[PDB]
Amino acid sequence: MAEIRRKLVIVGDGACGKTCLLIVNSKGTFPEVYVPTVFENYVADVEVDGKHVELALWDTAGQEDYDRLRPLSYPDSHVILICFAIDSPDSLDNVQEKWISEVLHFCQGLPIILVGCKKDLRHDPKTIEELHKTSQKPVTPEQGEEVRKKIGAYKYLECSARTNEGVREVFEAATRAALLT
Ligand SMILES: Nc1nc2c(ncn2[C@@H]2O[C@H](COP(=O)(O)OP(=O)(O)O)[C@@H](O)[C@H]2O)c(=O)[nH]1
Ligand SMILES: [Mg+2]
Repeated sequence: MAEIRRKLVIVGDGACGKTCLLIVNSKGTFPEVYVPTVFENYVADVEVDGKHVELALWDTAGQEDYDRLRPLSYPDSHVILICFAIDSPDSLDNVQEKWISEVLHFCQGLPIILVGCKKDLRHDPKTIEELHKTSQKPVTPEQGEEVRKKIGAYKYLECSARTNEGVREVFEAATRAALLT
């Protein structure tokens, strides 16, 4: 009749898992071989709280000219996902140092969901050994929440595209936030 439509943009450091998160949500299977730099614009059907919502998914990047093109993704958004990877504390530090200022510049007043990706790596032995070489460790859930509070984000959620853990909750949270906007 007239489906409810909302727009989502997802941003965050390169290789933090944005495109795979979109693919798993949309297509349902983790891509083991070919991953595009950005997912195709796609409209997701999200069932939340008894409503069918169409959520347009806008993927972004920074390599090449994608940084320059990124601002063209923000207009008329309803919800922003700022992502980092749990196996990369550097990518969490970039949330405050780079991403929040960008998002607030272009999307003042929109709800932001902070998303910790690659949850499956939190106890992964190779990840733990790699990070021990620079006296680092995986991001903890508390660390993610503390960043959420610092940036005024609407919610903090963790997920793993590889195991699919927490993916539905991400998009259900984002849709609920978008419906308020
Ligand atoms: N272990 C693990 N690896 C992931 C996950 N999501 C993405 N990857 C890997 O991380 C890399 C970057 O993923 P991608 O979605 O392209 O990151 P983007 O640059 O943020 O779009 C790829 O090698 C993926 O296979 C995840 O949930 N867990
Ligand atoms: Mg990508």
